Order: sequence, then C-alpha cells, then structure tokens
Amino acid sequence: HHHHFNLPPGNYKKPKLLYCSNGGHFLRIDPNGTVDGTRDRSDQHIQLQLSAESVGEVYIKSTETGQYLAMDTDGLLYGSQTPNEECLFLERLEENHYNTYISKKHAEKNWFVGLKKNGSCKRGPRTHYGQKAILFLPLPV
Repeated sequence: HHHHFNLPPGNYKKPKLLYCSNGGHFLRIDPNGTVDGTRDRSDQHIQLQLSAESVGEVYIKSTETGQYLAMDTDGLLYGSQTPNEECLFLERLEENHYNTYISKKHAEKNWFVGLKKNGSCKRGPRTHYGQKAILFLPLPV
C-alpha cells in the first residue's frame, strides 16, 4: 500500500451528493462527460451512486446518466460510459471526518479527486494531502 486504511463510516445503500467544503460545490458529471462542481442543489447531475469493488475501493456513478467518474492519464476527471481502471478510487477518511478519493491507477503519485474554490476540478498532479480541495462530505440526496 501507498496509503493509510482509515475508512469512513456510512455505506453505499443510497445515492449521495459529494459536497466539497472548499468552495461549497457538489461534484457534477455532465451528460457530455465534463466534470466540475456546482452550488445548485437542484441540478440533476450531482446525484451519485457509490459502490464498493473491494473494501475501500469504489466506483462513483451518475445516477442520471450512468457515467462513471474517472481520472485520465494526465490527471483530468471525466465521465466514462463504461467502467475501466481509471474509474476506481480509494475512498478514505481524512482529518477524522471527511472523505477523500485517490485515483487507484495513480495512487503512487497521490492524485486525488478535488474541486477548486471556483468550482473547477483540480488536475491530479496539482492535488496533494493537506489540501482543502480534496475534502468531501457525502450528503443525502
């Protein structure tokens, strides 16, 4: 392992909104595959269903479009129509409270799912432990 194994509580029974306290945006996967954040709780592309592939390893899927969140070879988040290695994330507890998501494929480089204060997604190499951008709270839909 390249990372700790503190896991968050909560389960995968129901869909969630992934809220980033950094700028207060919900993670959004547009039908065209682009990913960003929005503060509009009424948006229909922020409802996500997480599922466990292995303990602590998850897929994050848009319930509206079926797309899987994925991080590409250059660190950019995108919505994938089919599950692939770029769609697996290591879901962990952080700061004894938040959930973080590390790209399994790029786990050795510490590439996280993260949103900037302006709502745009962070590129993998620009993320790291200690940032506010990588901290999420799963809220009920």
